[PDB]
Amino acid sequence: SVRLSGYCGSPWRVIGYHVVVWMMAGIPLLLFRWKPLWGVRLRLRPCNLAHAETLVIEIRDKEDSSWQLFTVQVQTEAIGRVLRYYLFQGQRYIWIETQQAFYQVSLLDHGRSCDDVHRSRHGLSLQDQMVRKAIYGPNVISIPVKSYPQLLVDEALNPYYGFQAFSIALWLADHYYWYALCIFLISSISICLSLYKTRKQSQTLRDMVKLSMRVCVCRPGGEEEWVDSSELVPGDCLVLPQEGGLMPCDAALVAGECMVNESSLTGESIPVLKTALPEGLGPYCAETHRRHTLFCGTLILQARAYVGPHVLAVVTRTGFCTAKGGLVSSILHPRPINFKFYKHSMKFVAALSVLALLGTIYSIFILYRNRVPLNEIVIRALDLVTVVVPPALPAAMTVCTLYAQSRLRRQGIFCIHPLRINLGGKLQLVCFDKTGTLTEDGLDVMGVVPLKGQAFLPLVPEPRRLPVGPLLRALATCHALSRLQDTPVGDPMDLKMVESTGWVLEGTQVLAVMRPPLWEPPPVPVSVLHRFPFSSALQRMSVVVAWPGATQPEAYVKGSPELVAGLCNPETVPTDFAQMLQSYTAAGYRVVALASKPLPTVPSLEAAQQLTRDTVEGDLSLLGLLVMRNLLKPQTTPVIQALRRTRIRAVMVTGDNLQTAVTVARGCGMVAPQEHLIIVHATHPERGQPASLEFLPMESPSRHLALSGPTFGIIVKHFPKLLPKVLVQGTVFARMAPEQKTELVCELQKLQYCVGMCGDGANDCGALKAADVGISLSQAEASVVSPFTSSMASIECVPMVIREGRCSLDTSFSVFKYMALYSLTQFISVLILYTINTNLGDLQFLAIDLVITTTVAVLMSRTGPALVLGRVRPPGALLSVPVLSSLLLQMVLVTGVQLGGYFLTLAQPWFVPLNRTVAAPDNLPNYENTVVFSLSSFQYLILAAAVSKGAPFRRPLYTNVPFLVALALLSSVLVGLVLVPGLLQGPLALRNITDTGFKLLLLGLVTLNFVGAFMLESVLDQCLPACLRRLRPKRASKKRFKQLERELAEQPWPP
Ligand SMILES: *[C@@H]1O[C@H](CO)[C@@H](O[C@@H]2O[C@H](CO)[C@@H](O)[C@H](O)[C@H]2NC(C)=O)[C@H](O)[C@H]1NC(C)=O
Ligand code: BEF
Ligand SMILES: [Mg+2]
Repeated sequence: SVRLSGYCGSPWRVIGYHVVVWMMAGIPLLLFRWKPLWGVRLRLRPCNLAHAETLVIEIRDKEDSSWQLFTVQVQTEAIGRVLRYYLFQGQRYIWIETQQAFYQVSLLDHGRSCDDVHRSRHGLSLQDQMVRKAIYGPNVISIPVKSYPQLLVDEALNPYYGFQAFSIALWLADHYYWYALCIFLISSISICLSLYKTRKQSQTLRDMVKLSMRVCVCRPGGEEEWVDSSELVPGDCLVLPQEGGLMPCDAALVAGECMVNESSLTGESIPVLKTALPEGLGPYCAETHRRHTLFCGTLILQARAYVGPHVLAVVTRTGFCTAKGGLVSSILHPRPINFKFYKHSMKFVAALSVLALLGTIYSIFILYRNRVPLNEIVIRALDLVTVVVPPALPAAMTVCTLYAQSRLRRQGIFCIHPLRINLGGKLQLVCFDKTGTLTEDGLDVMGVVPLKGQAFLPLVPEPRRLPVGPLLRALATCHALSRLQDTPVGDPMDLKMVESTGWVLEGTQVLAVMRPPLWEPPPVPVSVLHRFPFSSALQRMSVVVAWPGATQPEAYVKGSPELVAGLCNPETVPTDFAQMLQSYTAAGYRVVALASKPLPTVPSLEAAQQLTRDTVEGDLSLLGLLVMRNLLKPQTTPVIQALRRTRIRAVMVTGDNLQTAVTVARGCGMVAPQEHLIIVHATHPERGQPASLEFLPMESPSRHLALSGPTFGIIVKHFPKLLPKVLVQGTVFARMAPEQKTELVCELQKLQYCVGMCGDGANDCGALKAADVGISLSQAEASVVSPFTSSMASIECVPMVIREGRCSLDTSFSVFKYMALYSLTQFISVLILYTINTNLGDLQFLAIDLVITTTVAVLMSRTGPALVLGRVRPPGALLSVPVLSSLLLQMVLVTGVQLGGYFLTLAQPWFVPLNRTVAAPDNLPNYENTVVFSLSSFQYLILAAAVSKGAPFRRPLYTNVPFLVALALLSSVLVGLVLVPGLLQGPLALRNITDTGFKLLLLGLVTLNFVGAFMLESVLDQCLPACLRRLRPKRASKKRFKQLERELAEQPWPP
């Protein structure tokens, strides 16, 4: 369905439109452009696809008419005859000239036969390499880093900077130099900050998504160790490192076995066994099989070759085509951030432009009736447009976020993109990773069972509360420990077990001498007669152990429960061993087994110690079992309950097993004991029968759902109507692929849920960018992509960023309300003066613009977040009855007092009118200017104090002493100005008033409007929402998640 079109034109015609916009640089274009789509469509000069140096791709969703617009450069390269390559949306769409056909990177994706992959065990020197490299492109992730000119162009293409620049020109023209310099300086430094941040962001990501590992190849001639880095071709075969080898390219393993750490994919420290592709004739690609594939970014811990000379793999995916490349494409090209407040602030500024344009018509007529010069009419009419749309408005709202950023830093949460703190305020749902976020990134021994009798014994809770005997020794001598500088090294679970015991690790074959903690209530510090390894097939290690007791030594063994019991004799094995095994596995806890065979072998003799491995691992007694598991964290259980009390929904998005995810979720408090969990599983589609959504009730001592990654896939692909019902009710998503996690967050925010994500890192990076609020608990990798970063490795950050966000959103509303009110009060005063051939003089505008507004705007933004989180959430709607009625009624009182002041001044018998002939600036002192200025001066001070509500989301206003001190000092200067004959009246060009009565009446009008303003906010706060409930009590939200919740409450989904 993509709309792909070719392009060419006359060079003079392209230069002509370059004269129209490229000379302009676009900044006038958008100043004259609502949106570029109309311009974009045919700005470019069209042709056939071949002629096209740039190809317009307009991708349509047929169902929703989602006609997204793109324009993409044509790559021309010679293999030996030029082939046409198009780098669309990152990925390579390859055009064959002969068939006039666009083809994707899935060139051979179909017909990747299991046997065919097996056949390609050797790759040709040049004749395959060069052509394959040309067709598929190079094996590296090449993110282009944008130049400061290109960045400056697109940042400066924002319309508000263009309005600020126009504003700067009119200020410069009308001699308003001081304030203009402040506006210019604030603008310029914000642009510099923005460009630096955007470059730095790209620079670290480009650095981070790069790997320079010198590697071998399997060309039949060419097998040179470290032959190349990025030169790998998708078809090529490779030899692996024997130990500790990071995988550069996604490749199927042709022969040998491997043990690999899939940290990138599963978020697991444990290894995964990898086996050779099993020989088959069908279209048996490694992708679908998913056991015979080494995915890119993963570490090979151990490589082993037995059936051939060395381990062998064939490449499958390279560069942007690999899954890691999919994640890089996911973090790039990001979905635009859509918020109600942000659009509504722009819409309110649009309404101000209409009101300003209407204002200019009144200004132009009244100035012509006033009979001013032609030049004056253009300057003063445009000046009024700059008053109605306040040019410092963006800078004001930044001050709110700038304070919160600093507060968060002191608590230890580090924040790039300060504006995103506000998004925190509106979070309804927060997603959480399990391993490293909510569950401690490590396995700890829950306990061991003794097996004193033939039947199993009750479990021992604490290994530190040790009983001396064969179990004590079995823990001591069952170890795979290496040597570092007074430090243990090897399998972390085995390393943990040696610490659990309290033992210390320091004959001709004796290694790693084993000692007690040296506390006494017979400690018998033990030695190892022989040691036999943990082979992947074996699933077990047998360690023969000699005590200093003058007794013949016995073999003590550790392994998997199945294998250990299978090798153990059935008389020794318990009857319910399998049932206990089943209980711990199904419960999700790890099951490991300890067993022993007495050895007729002589002490200290190498010959006697040496045996056949299977001879040593022959017929054994079951010594007992060991159980280890993740322990949640200290702070996890508290926070999740507080999130539940707040009614901010909690979702577990993990890469682990479903059964494990359930038990952590139950312990965590994602699902309460009274609450009911339903397992939802759906099979793959068949020609014979459709894919069946099998819903299973899960019994246990707000009914919600549990998914697997495959099941989630089957719901999105084969049940699109039901997916909404699953997303609004699902609480635990298990075995989720790194891409699938981002698609969950994308589909959640499609339903009009605001979405946050908490992440350990490297599996969740895609989501951390994709989510509205992304908090990385790692200092590594995730930090680069994540909007926010924490140092505490805890869910504890989420409460703090919620609280700060709620406060900052409330502060941002108040600062907007004030700046809008400030705009309109100056518009009311300047209109009333303009009719009389007067205007608020220069340095009277400056005082208002700098010392009153910038002080109160930057001191009302200081208020800290409220101590307790509450069920009620801040409003999102800047275009709402509550805000608009507040602005309207406050402005009616503002207008009323100012007009009341004027007509009162006119009435008094000492009153004298002005010249009304010479210009508004030339009449420097006048009673009308003095009374308008004096009354207006206080109203800016008053409004700032009233609009700040404080308590439910922020600290109490009476706590914020500097704002009250600043208000008091500014109140003292303004009351001083009117009451005293002014030393400062000379600078501001005011007229001192003899009549104390009239001065006290003018204070009378001010003190009235203070009480009026402070009351009316309280009246609307306590009445207007209640009065709305009377008008409509059943106003259901357009938010789709709310509608689906209402629907589910009426008709419940499969009960
Ligand atoms: C407003 O100011 C103007 C300018 O000072 C006044 O007009 C001047 O009046 C004096 C007489 O004292 C003449 O010498 C000037 O020639 C006049 N100038 C102009 C430009 O006409 C005007 O009288 C003042 N308005 C009022 C009501 O007194
Ligand atoms: F490592 Be997490 F549980 F996806
Ligand atoms: Mg994890």
